[PDB]
Amino acid sequence: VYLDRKLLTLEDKELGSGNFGTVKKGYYQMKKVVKTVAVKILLKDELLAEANVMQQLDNPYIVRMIGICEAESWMLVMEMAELGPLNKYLQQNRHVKDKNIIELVHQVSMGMKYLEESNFVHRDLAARNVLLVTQHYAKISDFGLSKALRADENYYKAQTHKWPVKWYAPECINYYKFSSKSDVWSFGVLMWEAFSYGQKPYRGMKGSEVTAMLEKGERMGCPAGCPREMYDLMNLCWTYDVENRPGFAAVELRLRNYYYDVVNHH
Ligand SMILES: Cc1nn2cc1CN(C)CCOCCNC(=O)c1cn(C)c3ccc(cc13)Nc1nccc-2n1
Repeated sequence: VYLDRKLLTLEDKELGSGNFGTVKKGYYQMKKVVKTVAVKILLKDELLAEANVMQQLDNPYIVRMIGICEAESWMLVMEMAELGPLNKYLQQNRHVKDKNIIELVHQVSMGMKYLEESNFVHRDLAARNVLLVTQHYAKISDFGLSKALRADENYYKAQTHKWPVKWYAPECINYYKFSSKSDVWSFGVLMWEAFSYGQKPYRGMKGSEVTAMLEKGERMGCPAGCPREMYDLMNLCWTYDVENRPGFAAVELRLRNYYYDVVNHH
């Protein structure tokens, strides 16, 4: 959990930045090998809560935390996913095949099926928060808004609203209620982003105009080259009523079966 700063070597140039601070590449000295790491460098309570969520998770499709370090700044040290965010990768590699996109979004659904089984809500599931280990291996990152659900409740109730509204289900916006089914809605938006090679969803629209569009029963169109089966799955994730929206066990199964059909056709 608490890492030794003497064993961490940070690179000078950052990989990326945000309002939180920076993400830098580093190296952590192990009992024998060196481990390449991604380090989120800073607020403190939020980073510690994010670290506490990551320490409880154990799944091949979720970013693994090595530990935290309290040195010049507070640091969250994670296993490195070298290829970076999925949205940026697809913007820069617009000839990635449709079968490969299905493979990656199916990996995300497996990580989310595990989070749902673990009763954690992600609350920020978007293509910018998926990282690539390789072109054929995605991991979910960014547990800063994540919550462990109480034993007696199926949702987390936020007290007041900095929210990624274009990824949020109607019950999040209207009742401040976040469940695994709310993450399924975000997963539908993530699928649209991935099949659109990292394009932003609801292009040119304000959050209130997105709410108005969804309330009229309107949904984003089918991205170019996206198979009908995958657009149908996106629309099922965007089921307005939480009760009738599928959970990640059903979503992952649909994706798994379609992925095997495409692997067979190829
Ligand atoms: C919370 C968290 N973890 N993290 C990143 C975040 C932060 N998220 C993504 C939200 C903010 O994104 C904007 C900042 N941009 C980048 O992080 C990255 C940019 N390039 C080119 C990368 C290459 C590898 C990589 C990360 C990045 N690798 C990695 N591997 C493991 C974890 C990690 N990044």
